[PDB]
Amino acid sequence: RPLDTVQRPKGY
Repeated sequence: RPLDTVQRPKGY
């Protein structure tokens, strides 16, 4: 999963 930071990054 490269899109780990598009749907839910380390700011939610």
